[PDB]
Parts: sequence; structure tokens; C-alpha cells
Amino acid sequence: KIRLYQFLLDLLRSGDMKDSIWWVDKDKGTFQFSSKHKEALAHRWGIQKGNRKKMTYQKMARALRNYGKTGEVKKVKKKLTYQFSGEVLGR
DNA sequence: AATAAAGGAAGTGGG
DNA sequence: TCCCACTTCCATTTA
Ligand code: NA
Repeated sequence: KIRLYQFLLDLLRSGDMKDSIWWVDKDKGTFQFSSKHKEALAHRWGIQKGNRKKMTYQKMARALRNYGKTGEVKKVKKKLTYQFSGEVLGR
């Protein structure tokens, strides 16, 4: 099953939910969620995973925070903004 | 107040 | 057995 960081990177590459997520500086791997349209993207993540409950942005962001230690995704000090590691971007 | 963004603990999956 | 990679739940802080 796909990992959350890969699901997000793939969306950014495909542009399929451009109103929910976008690159801020793709060279740096920084990206930002839409305040008003992030829930639709969270719903898609839960459906793709086949989870029992409806996924919310809050639960998705709870998972994202767990990457901060290992480094795949880090929170940036800007609203709704995160950053992929160089290793994730390269792979 | 109303709204919104921003981790400890225990449960679930598939090894 | 016991970690993976989250998921779910609940609570708190700041703006
Ligand atoms: Na929020």
C-alpha cells in the first residue's frame, strides 16, 4: 500500500487535485494545502487506503507529523505548508 | 465566543 | 513476537 508522502508527491506530480494542494517552491520540495479544499484530498487518501472511518485533514496531518523525526516531510513555519526531503524528491 | 491551524496513547494492518 | 506505517481518539495551545 502506498505511503502517505508518496500519495502527496504523486498528486503534486499529476496535478489531479490542484485546488487542494500545490507546490510553493518545487525545487525545495515545499508544498501547501488549500484551507478550503484540503478535506476533499484527505477524503481521497482514506478511500485509497480503505480505512474504516472517513479520513479528515486533522488525522492526515497527525500522520504527517510522524515524518518529522525520520525526515520525509517536515512542517514549514507557514500556513498549511510542508517540505519533502531531498531523498523523497529524488526517489 | 466562533473558527482554524498546530502530541500522547491506544488500535489496526501486514508483515 | 513485535515492528511497520499509519489511524483513531482525545485533549491542549495559539492566533
Ligand atoms: Na485545520
